Amino acid sequence: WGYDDKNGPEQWSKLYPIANGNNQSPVDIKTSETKHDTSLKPISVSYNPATAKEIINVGHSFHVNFEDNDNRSVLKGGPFSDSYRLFQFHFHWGSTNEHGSEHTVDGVKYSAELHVAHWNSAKYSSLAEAASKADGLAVIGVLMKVGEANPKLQKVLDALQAIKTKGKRAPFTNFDPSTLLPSSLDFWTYPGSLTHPPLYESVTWIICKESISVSSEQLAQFRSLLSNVEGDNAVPMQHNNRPTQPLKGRTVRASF
Ligand SMILES: [Zn+2]
Repeated sequence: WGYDDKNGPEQWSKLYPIANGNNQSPVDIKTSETKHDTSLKPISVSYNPATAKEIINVGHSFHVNFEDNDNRSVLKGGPFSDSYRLFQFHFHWGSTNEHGSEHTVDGVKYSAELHVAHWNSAKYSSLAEAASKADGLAVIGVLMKVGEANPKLQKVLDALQAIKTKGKRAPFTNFDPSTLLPSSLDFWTYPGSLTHPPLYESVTWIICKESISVSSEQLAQFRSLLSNVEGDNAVPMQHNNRPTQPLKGRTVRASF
């Protein structure tokens, strides 16, 4: 599978039938249809920079992984009763500044999106077990609006030159991803899924109301990563965002 015309999102249903499920992500958040909930508590994140471990080029994107053997880095509050353990963060982008984000707000598309993923360590023993459970994963999504350069993305961007081609990986340590989140943590939440195969409907999404910035040049750095293996003709990672999917009766709740 991929994001190309032949094996792209529109064709994923052939190999992964759940792509046409009733809890698929991303979605378009229509603010006039969101339901306020006083039951929702503020989001609380506490990450230990010592848990940062490695950065990897996976062909269609790049991931920054964290050690998840204990609860040194966790997410709590919001619609959760259990604490979720941080395990990875990555981004999605488009071919030009005009698109790139996965989620949209009132039909508006942004240039990129940051995803910070966690798994339920209170109920499960590992990521593999939790990934298929309805309450197994929690992902924070932050919309990235093109504008001024974001200095907080510096360490991440400077690391790409060491993992330019598919399969390359390198140590990525002493980093706290909470520094990438917006100043305000007001959010929207809804029951969804992984945005790429296997597309499991096991994700409770936390979408931030406030966006963070990114410059046109920083976006160019994401797009310059290569999807081919070392030695082959270079093929830039042009885009990796999935189109929004039908809400199918789900309700998006707002913490504000
Ligand atoms: Zn993602």
